[PDB]
Amino acid sequence: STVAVTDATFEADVLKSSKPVLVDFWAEWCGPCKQIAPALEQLSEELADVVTIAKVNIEDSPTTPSRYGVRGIPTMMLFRDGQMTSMKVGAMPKQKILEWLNEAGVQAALE
Repeated sequence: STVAVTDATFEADVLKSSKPVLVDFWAEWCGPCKQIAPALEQLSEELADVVTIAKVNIEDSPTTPSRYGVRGIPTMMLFRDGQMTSMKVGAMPKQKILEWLNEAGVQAALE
């Protein structure tokens, strides 16, 4: 299952994580956000012990999206050792997100 992260818990759940985190920015009023919501509960379990998948609600926790320049939702951002390394805007098939995390993982290993 996915980790629900707030402004108060973001630095402990995400920036101090010992693993890549996929942070998903959403709002209860966005439709695409509800379209990809099942896909990320599947990736949460498929990628357990490899990638944490976090959900941040931009209406309850405004500071974290402000700090990273979110302009639309869904916005998915990958974090690695406290730093934001990549992002994807808009709804996206489950397999495109895997391809993106595979290439994020390859690129991080070669730097």
